[PDB]
Amino acid sequence: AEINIFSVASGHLYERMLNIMMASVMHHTNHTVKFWFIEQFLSPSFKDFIPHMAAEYGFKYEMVTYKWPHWLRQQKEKQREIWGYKILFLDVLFPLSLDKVIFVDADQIVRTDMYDLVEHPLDGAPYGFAPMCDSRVEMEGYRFWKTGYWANYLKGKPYHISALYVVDLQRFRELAAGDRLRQQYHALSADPNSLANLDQDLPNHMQFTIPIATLPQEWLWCETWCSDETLKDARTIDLCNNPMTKEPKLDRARRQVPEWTKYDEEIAELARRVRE
Ligand SMILES: O=c1ccn([C@@H]2O[C@H](COP(=O)(O)OP(=O)(O)O[C@H]3O[C@H](CO)[C@@H](O)[C@H](O)[C@H]3O)[C@@H](O)[C@H]2O)c(=O)[nH]1
Ligand SMILES: *[C@@H]1O[C@H](CO)[C@@H](O)[C@H](O)[C@H]1NC(C)=O
Ligand SMILES: [Ca+2]
Repeated sequence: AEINIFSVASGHLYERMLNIMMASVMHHTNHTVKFWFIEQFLSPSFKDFIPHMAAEYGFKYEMVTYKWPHWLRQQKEKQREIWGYKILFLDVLFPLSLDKVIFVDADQIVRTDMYDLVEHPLDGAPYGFAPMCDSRVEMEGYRFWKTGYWANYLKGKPYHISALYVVDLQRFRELAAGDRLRQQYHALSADPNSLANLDQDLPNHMQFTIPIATLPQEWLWCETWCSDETLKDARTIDLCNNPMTKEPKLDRARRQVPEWTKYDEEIAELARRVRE
């Protein structure tokens, strides 16, 4: 397909949002789309419904089942294992014939033609991530990356959010990025205090040697970090956790994104159509 997106979802709530993410992508593009799923975390009901979504929204899809290598340090916490699947196996999850894939979070709402990210220049980087917003000034106390360890490590480089990222698989394979990320993760994870945010900390840690193309800030907006004024420019939205309010996930979705209920109700209408 012209646009290839992968995502990971574990739980009924994240599968419900994953269907919404997919409908939002297809409402904003006429280019061909293929969705790739990390199979082992999904429910039987989701896997049964995905051909119905595919036929209604007009996309292709594929399930990838990749076993965690025995040598590689395992993660006992399911959340951390799922983070490992986002970042450690980018060279082995997809076929050698696929040249590019984008990770889009299951809780995202897309408001752009995702082919614009496929066409974005990476200047030789094997992947691109958006930076964490600095625009919501009242949240500065929670930007852990602006002081301590990260401020000294980064030397003014951005601390990137891992909700969305484009992977040029040809370049990623040319650089042996997959083998190098697995080895650094294995060494660093011997310390259980390292890589607190595994999927996010690992590429940010490796960005002096596995380059990151810093994407336009508009590629990823999250209310927690980003101003209300920049929402209108946002290409995609992440429903990231707000450590100050601790607002529930579905409340954030309905309150922030006016079209969320429309996609949710449309997918539920498709489900009642297939059921009868
Ligand atoms: O498929 C999923 C994803 C998350 N959770 C749980 O939901 C809670 C909160 O996680 P989540 O909704 O993923 O937090 P976000 O704030 O959305 O996550 C942000 O920060 C994470 C790194 O900390 C990145 O992986 C995400 O892409 C980014 O959106 C945790 O208990 C997770 O285990 C699930 O049950 N299933
Ligand atoms: C898809 O094609 C139709 C053709 O009339 C056009 O109106 C619509 O804007 C196109 N959408 C995108 C995202 O290109
Ligand atoms: Ca998220």
